[PDB]
Amino acid sequence: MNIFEMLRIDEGLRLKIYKDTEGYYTIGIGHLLTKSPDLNAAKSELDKAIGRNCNGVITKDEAEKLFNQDVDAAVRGILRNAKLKPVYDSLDAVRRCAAINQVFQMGETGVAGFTNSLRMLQQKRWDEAAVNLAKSRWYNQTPDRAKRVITTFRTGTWDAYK
Ligand SMILES: CC(=O)OCc1ccccc1
Repeated sequence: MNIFEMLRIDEGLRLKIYKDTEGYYTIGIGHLLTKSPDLNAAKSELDKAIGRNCNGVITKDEAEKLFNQDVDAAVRGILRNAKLKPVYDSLDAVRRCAAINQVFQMGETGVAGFTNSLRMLQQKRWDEAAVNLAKSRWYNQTPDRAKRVITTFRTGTWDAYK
């Protein structure tokens, strides 16, 4: 188990434009296209991302290419974020995957909301951090995925992904 296998489980793989858990046009392995309700706007974003006229459909290879880019960008974003970097660097390799997973799903706009969770993680107060992480819109809207990610943060094992 590694970050790619973990996110592949959590995000799935679909080769046609679909709506994510929030109702947003998405493709591949959780590649968000746009928050616009206009399918044509999503199709434009897709064509730009792939570099050809896709008409809303991609190949598995193309999905995996976007996924490589998205994971890379998620990790690098963490390192470029003054709040996230020290916490990330304090973590072991398995808990780092939980961090990448959460950033991949949520982006960085809500980082400040997780200030207390982040502190508890840096302090290695794992059970306390897990309790705090669940007190969130994130947990309530995607509880089974959040439970897996939280178990990963709590234990530093892959038990939730088997
Ligand atoms: C806001 C958040 O919890 O993103 C995940 C994370 C967790 C620990 C270190 C870096 C990023």
